[PDB]
Amino acid sequence: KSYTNNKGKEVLVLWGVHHPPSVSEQQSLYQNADAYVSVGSSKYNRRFAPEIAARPKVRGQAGRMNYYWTLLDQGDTITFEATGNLIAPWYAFALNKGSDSGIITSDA
Amino acid sequence: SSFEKFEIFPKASSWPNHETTKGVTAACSYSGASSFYRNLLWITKKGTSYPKLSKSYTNNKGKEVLVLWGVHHPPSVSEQQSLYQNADAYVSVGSSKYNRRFAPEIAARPKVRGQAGRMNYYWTLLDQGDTITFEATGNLIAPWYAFALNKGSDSGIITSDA
Repeated sequence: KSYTNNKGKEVLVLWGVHHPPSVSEQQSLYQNADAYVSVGSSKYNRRFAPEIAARPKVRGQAGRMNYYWTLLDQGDTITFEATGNLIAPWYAFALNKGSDSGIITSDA
Repeated sequence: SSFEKFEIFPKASSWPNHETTKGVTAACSYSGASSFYRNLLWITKKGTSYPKLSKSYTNNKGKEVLVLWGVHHPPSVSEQQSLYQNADAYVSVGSSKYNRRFAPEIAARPKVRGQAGRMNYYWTLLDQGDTITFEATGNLIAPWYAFALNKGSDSGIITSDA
């Protein structure tokens, strides 16, 4: 699935890649023991493969998930192409400018 | 400031299926003979059979633990076949905040210290509580000692000849 922008502003796109802990779980969730996802644009290009391994539980889950983000430009497109693990984006953000901001940790 | 060296996986009991000894090379030669590192442990096979291994560890020392390991990869496919019986291999290390799968690579490259293979070394700080799991099918250089670390800042390294 692809997408082009036309907003005239940069678009901030997020996605994720799941990978289960057991081969039976991979078989159960996606029917395909081999898998990959692949993301392409003009200046971004990566192919991801899942990995299946045993690891201790956190929040009662043994799987893991990785999160990624990319700034598009005006004009240029983006293409997702996947066969086993895509956590597809469902909303995104169009960004303005105006500098000199930040993050504050305070309790006032 | 200071640490305490202890033994995570003892050589006698923790590896009952594989071959603990015969993991020795001539590039680490001590007193004329051949030897190997004193904190790591090469692992080979006990009778041309390499079962899949998985071993875990939790800490309880209340301090952070500094764990080292290594991944060997030979230069030739025959050497991979000879040392581990499995043309395909991987190791995998997991914890709460560390997660990586490694694959060996086999290629030709010039000799250094009369060896054509290579070996990569890795390290991780555990926390108090949290566990760690090694899981391997072809190339693990398992840890054999580790370190429990104290605090007390403002130290460093000096190169001097005084």
